[PDB]
Amino acid sequence: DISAKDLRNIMYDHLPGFGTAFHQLVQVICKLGKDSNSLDIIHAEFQASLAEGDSPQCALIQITKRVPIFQDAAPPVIHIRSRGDIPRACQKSLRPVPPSPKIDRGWVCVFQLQDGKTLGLKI
Amino acid sequence: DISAKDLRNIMYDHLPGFGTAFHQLVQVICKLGKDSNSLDIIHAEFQASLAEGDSPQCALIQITKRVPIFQDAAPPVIHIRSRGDIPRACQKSLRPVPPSPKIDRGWVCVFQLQDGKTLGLKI
Amino acid sequence: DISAKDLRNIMYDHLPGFGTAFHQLVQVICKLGKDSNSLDIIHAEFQASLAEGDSPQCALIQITKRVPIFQDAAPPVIHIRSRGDIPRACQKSLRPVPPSPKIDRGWVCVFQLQDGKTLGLKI
Amino acid sequence: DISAKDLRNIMYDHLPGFGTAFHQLVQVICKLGKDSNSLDIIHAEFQASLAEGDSPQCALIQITKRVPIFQDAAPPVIHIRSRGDIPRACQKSLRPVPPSPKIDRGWVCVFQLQDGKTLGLKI
RNA sequence: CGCAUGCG
RNA sequence: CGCAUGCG
Ligand SMILES: [Cl-]
Ligand SMILES: [Cl-]
Ligand SMILES: [Cl-]
Ligand SMILES: [Cl-]
Ligand SMILES: [Mg+2]
Ligand code: NA
Ligand code: NA
Ligand code: NA
Ligand code: NA
Ligand code: NA
Ligand code: NA
Ligand code: NA
Ligand code: NA
Repeated sequence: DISAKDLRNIMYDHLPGFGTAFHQLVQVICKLGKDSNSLDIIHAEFQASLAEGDSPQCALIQITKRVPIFQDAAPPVIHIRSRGDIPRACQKSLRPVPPSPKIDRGWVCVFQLQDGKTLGLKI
Repeated sequence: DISAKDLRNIMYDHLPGFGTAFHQLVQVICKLGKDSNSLDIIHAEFQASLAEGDSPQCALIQITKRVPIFQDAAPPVIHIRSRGDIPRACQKSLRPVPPSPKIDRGWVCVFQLQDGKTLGLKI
Repeated sequence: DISAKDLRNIMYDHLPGFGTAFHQLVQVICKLGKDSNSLDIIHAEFQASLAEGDSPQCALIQITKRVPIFQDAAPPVIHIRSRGDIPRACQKSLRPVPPSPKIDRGWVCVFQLQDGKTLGLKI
Repeated sequence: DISAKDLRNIMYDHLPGFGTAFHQLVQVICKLGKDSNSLDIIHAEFQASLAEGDSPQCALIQITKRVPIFQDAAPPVIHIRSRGDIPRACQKSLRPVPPSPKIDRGWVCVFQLQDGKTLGLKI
């Protein structure tokens, strides 16, 4: 068994840079994983992908496609006070949110400002 | 149900320029699509990607990543007489081939000259 | 011996466009070069890079990599009133600041608004 | 102590992709290193850089600026049959050689084709 | 500004 | 085509 915090840190230590869309995806993956008791399945898939020589980024995409909790799942809403609260290497990946975004199509999360404005983070 | 020619024309209508590396990708997509009877699935993915705000170029890339026939597929080899047979706008995207290229990693096709020399087309 | 104004004019005469990130880099280079009495050394590096085939943009970058005053240097903070004060052609190169930015890693300057919000200019 | 083969492989293992300008720089560094008996210092410098959190690419550039054999050193000439013999991710880094290329200014090597054409590899 | 790698 | 990272 692995905790959410421990798994996030393992995943973060494989990712280039900081505050990228993949860093946000790690947080999303680990929260949904925790809530669905999928953390060990997720961890196993991550390790196996690395073992096969896949990039960490590739491994995270594959998790959203292969682990059941993410299949046909909507991105979580993340409430923020301002655009400045969005991770610092994600700003160019924001788009208006479509009617039915799916995590397995690259919609990581939906940021929601205090006036209710939303911005979708897309890989 | 959609013709390969018709789907090609739809795709081309969305693309900037003429004879670009993405026009070459359209042709590869339509050939492999026709052969696998996947043209309707391909047309659906193209439209779904455009609908969620993807550029036409990105929508084509999404097809290679999401439609089963392109999964792990090696690029076709296209035999040519000279480098002049390659559309001029594709020339900036030409590069030597790797050991085991995959369409879903950006390798559209491999051009091969009479003397066996090759030039890969990478988006 | 060369003045900061003369060097800036030489550099500008090489650059395309108006109000680009590279124009701001010139201003940063000439200021820190004036302060450190490095203008002749900067000038020599600029000319030496051009002579070996670097673009003017690349030659300005080579100065930040090669001239001692720019080594690990933190970028200057420029106080502004609105994001509209930042030249239009620079807008594409703006992003949030990292923990400890350095000129020789591409951080030209940091624009700061009255309320303390910041925008880093990254080449 | 370390051998030239063991050092190359250590360095290669840290580099992204294959056949890049940095892969060629590894071969150059270990060749001139071996010939000048600088392998242990080169290894020491590479490890310290990585320990500081520098990228392997950064570490290799620092070697060319810090290790005496590379200071003001001419790039080696590599005799090849045709452009196809150049490493597969170096083609876009080739340019005409200036009068006096230096490794510490990023001139990794000069390829000499059988037809007489010279092409310098520039980082 | 450009190259390389990763990802879509 | 775009984004991210690294390098010049
Ligand atoms: Cl906003
Ligand atoms: Cl449709
Ligand atoms: Cl403003
Ligand atoms: Cl290693
Ligand atoms: Mg983050
Ligand atoms: Na990181
Ligand atoms: Na067109
Ligand atoms: Na091959
Ligand atoms: Na590698
Ligand atoms: Na280059
Ligand atoms: Na990278
Ligand atoms: Na790329
Ligand atoms: Na970059």
